[PDB]
Amino acid sequence: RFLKVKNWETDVVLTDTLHLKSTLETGCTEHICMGSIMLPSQHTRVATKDQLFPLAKEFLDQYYSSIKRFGSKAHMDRLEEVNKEIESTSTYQLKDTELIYGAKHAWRNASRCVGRIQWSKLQVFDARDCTTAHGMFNYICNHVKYATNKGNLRSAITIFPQRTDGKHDFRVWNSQLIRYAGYKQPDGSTLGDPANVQFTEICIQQGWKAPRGRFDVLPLLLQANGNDPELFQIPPELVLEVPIRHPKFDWFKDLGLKWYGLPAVSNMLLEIGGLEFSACPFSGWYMGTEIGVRDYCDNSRYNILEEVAKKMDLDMRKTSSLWKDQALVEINIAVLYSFQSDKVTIVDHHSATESFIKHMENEYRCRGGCPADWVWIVPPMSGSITPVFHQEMLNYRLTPSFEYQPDPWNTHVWK
Ligand code: HEM
Ligand SMILES: Cc1cc(N)nc(-c2cc(CN3CC(F)(F)C3)cc(F)c2F)c1
Ligand SMILES: C[C@H](O)[C@H](O)[C@H]1CNc2nc(N)[nH]c(=O)c2N1
Ligand SMILES: [Zn+2]
Repeated sequence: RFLKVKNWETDVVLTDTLHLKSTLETGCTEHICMGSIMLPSQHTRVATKDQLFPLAKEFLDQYYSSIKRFGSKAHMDRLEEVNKEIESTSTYQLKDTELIYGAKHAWRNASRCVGRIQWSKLQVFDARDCTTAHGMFNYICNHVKYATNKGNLRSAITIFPQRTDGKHDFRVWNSQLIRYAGYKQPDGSTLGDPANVQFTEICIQQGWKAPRGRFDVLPLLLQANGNDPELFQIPPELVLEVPIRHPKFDWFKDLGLKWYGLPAVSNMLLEIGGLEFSACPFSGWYMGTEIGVRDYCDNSRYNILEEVAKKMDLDMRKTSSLWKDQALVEINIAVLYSFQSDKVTIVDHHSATESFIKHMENEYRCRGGCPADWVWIVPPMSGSITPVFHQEMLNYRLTPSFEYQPDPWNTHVWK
């Protein structure tokens, strides 16, 4: 009940006691491990007034513990204040300070995130006064421009009004603020990003005018207060894109690949002291492999191993020539080199995983643990030559937290 994790590259052991403060469930049992189930039944998000105060008290207790005024008079009055408000309105409203804390610690607790070394450097944009889809558009544009910061990217989150009844939900329908369109072709194949083929069509059904190419930045589909969502084009001067060149292969430019600088998840739900924030887009900067391995090389994504290997003139007949592997290294050297040559913030999978081991050390020292999801923390290439491969990690669910949630078009009582 005071568990040990080992590193088998360094023989370093750390003792995890933080997992005792865990509340939520993982999906595993004593007899079955679900650690490679992608969206486990637990990781996805109406809630009543009785359940709300334990969640508020728990959250408030750790917040005041963090400002080193645990259980003071200022704490007990805020406990009374929120109890009374959950009497009156059967819900409550976070202080600005409580919101910034909750948000930072949702990131801090995000066990699948390898970049958490940065968890306290988070800009929080309180959008809880927003009322309209145009309001959201404005807030999201300010977010993009701030977080991008001319390529010196900055981490940020924008928190739209919390869920109330459940039928008046603020939702960004985009999975990520900036994504390329997916167009299936009349001959069955797919242009652009096959991940977004459904979403790309949803936008056209609401009226989008597609410039049917590859890297067409999708418009925003913003749903305010449960109302049918509305289309908005992010000013192109706000969407920073990196053309991908290699530092050796000049035919690499003719591949005509590019990516956006800003990774900005918009479809998750932020949970703070039992309050549910259905629209909470958050952004950092990219680890190279996200674009160069997954985005470019997943069979279900751009799938460029085929044509990259061609132009390298590779032994493509035999599986064991490792032509896929060789082509995949070049692709991620190019992604990295291109972002850096433009002063656009990006991190290589070696630097990021080393920082995470450093982050784990700090969490196990000044916090007693660090929830970590090995399946997700290990990079999708060169796994064992990064230090996280050899690092035992205890996964467990802490709160505040980012949670998955259904795609809004499966759940939105429409009109
Ligand atoms: C600062 C630079 C950051 C880097 C380099 C980074 C890195 C990553 C990577 C590589 C992933 C895996 C993504 C995937 O495989 O799809 C991830 C996931 C995630 N990131 Fe971070 N991240 C950063 C900032 C942030 C911020 C600012 C937040 C929120 C405030 C955040 C929250 C999350 C969450 C919740 C996930 C997991 C999503 C899921 O469970 O599917 N990250 N991050
Ligand atoms: C803040 C941040 C930094 C960074 N480097 N990456 C991401 C990032 C996260 C995800 C997770 N998504 C939720 C899902 F499970 F649906 C897949 C998907 C992406 F495409 C990303 F770019 C986010
Ligand atoms: C089956 C498995 O759970 C699924 O492919 C996961 C594996 N690990 C991952 N790790 C990260 N970082 N991102 C992912 O999308 C996935 N996908
Ligand atoms: Zn397990």
